[PDB]
Amino acid sequence: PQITLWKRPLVTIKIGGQLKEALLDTGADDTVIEEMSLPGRWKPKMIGGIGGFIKVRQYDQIIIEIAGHKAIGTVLVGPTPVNIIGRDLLTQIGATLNF
Amino acid sequence: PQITLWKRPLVTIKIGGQLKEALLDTGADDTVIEEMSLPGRWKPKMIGGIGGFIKVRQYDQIIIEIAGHKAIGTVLVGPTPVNIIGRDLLTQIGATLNF
Ligand SMILES: CCCC[C@@H](CN[C@@H](CCCC)C(=O)N[C@@H](CCC(N)=O)C(=O)N[C@@H](CCCNC(N)=[NH2+])C(N)=O)NC(=O)[C@@H](NC(=O)[C@@H](NC(C)=O)[C@@H](C)O)[C@@H](C)CC
Repeated sequence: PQITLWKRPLVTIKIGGQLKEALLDTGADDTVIEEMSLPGRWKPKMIGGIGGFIKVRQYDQIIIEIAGHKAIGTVLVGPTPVNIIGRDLLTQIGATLNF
Repeated sequence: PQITLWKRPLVTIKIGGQLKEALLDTGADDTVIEEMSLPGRWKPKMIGGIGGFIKVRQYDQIIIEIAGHKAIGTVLVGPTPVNIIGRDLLTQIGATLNF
């Protein structure tokens, strides 16, 4: 699809068998999701944003559907204001920015 | 142009007669620029994201040159760690997400 930006580019994602809304974010290196239960072990990761840094839990090889496209990769879980799909997963679904 | 997301989508803009590197951020509602002087009246605003909030100065009807295009709108100025081009200006140059 082609998504204009007059509104926030929010899509439905499926992770852990649950449907959630997430923001397609070209300004994010990684994918960060709100607090939830994911399988396996996690490693620490520090990420930064507009207000500063926060600690998140890094889970690798997590299966996640983004707007109907399946992706398998790293998902960071933590106190993020909104679920964001970063470049790591946007590249897996073949997303490009055009103008 | 079609911009792949293997690396951060950075662009050079010209604002206030100054050339600046900026990040095309679909996850950003507004355009936020590092401290600089802009003409006219402004109003304080608090913007948030990963790490919390920062207080910025809001200037309206500011012209920015981006990728040959000369767009106009609201620009927020403050202690942002990265110059961010948000949806407010990305819409004006007709930027869309495609996959
Ligand atoms: C979570 C909130 C929604 C997404 C977020 C993404 N912003 C980018 C901006 C670029 C950095 C300042 C970001 O935080 N990217 C992070 C996301 C986390 C991540 N790990 O991917 C990132 O790439 N961080 C890198 C570091 C980038 C450093 N870059 C650099 N030094 N040049 C990282 N690996 O930690 N948008 C925002 O922060 C914007 N906020 C908004 O759009 C609105 N706020 C909300 C909560 O919707 C508005 C009402 O304030 C800001 C710019 C104001 C308009």
